[PDB]
Amino acid sequence: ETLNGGITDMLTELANFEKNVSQAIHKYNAYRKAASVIAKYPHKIKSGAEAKKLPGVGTKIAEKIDEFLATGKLRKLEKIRQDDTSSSINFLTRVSGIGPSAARKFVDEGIKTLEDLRKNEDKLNHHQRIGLKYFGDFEKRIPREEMLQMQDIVLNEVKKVDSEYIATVCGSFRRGAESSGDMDVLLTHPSFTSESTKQPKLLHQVVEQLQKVHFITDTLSKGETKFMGVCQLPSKNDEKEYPHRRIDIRLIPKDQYYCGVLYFTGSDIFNKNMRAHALEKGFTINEYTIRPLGVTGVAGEPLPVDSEKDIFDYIQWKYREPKDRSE
DNA sequence: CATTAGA
DNA sequence: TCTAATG
Ligand SMILES: [Ca+2]
Ligand SMILES: [Ca+2]
Repeated sequence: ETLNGGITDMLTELANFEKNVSQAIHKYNAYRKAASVIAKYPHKIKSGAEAKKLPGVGTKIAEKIDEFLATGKLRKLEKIRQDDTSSSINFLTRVSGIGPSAARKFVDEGIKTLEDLRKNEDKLNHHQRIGLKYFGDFEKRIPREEMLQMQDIVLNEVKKVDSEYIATVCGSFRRGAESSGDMDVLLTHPSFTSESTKQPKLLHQVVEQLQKVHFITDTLSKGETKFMGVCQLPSKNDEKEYPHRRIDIRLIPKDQYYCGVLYFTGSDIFNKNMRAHALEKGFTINEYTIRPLGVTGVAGEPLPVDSEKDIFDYIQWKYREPKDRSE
């Protein structure tokens, strides 16, 4: 967590670059298991050779470790950090819809800047074009103060359309977090669960409402269960407009909520941790269900859920108010 | 790890 | 179809 710090962070830098600027999936996979093993070690690494004892650690990375260790740096690490093209990719990627594939592709083409991107909006796709529009706005944080304004409205139409809908703005926000990056709306209906062969319109209906009132402004992607978009808070009695925000809304089988909900509500840890317990508690939790183990090795049989409660009751824990689901 | 666009 | 990108 700290005594191993420099090694890791270097290693990740190491990894991330391989997958990113190069195509090095493996070196990249190589680096990560290392900064993985190397992270777990309980003592200080005083030498490569020492590290090298590790699993996944080799001549390759040990050599790296000594140098890192000997002098406060690493050249390979230094040259990339300097590397124009490489920087370029790490940069372009920041764009909503740009990825390592596109990244590099763009780059070989001559497009290295935010401005480059503009002169050739043609070369970009709807996702990316949008992404281009709201680069600034997408990188911003989202004050909870707004989370609530956003939350409100949405819960607002959700209701108008159909009183029988259920939404839950999950994520960090949910968890009381001062600021969030994207609003995360989960959504279900009685009329849609397990077998009931959809009703895509279930999803569609809302999206329409939302735009209809001006909450929705663009569509990154729209599927019959997963809408992916851009929203905005009605820029008040002037002098103050609201930055465009990323939003996602998703359809779900009422028979699946609570877990679903539980899950996306995190924290990443809280989950893993509760989940670990469900194992002892003779269970299994996953993004959609809760099944009870069979000593045989594994088992099935989805236990029925009406709330975050059942899931608690099942594994015999203390219901954790989302506030404190941090770990 | 599943969903969407796209080409 | 496969492949890239978000989450
Ligand atoms: Ca080894
Ligand atoms: Ca990106």
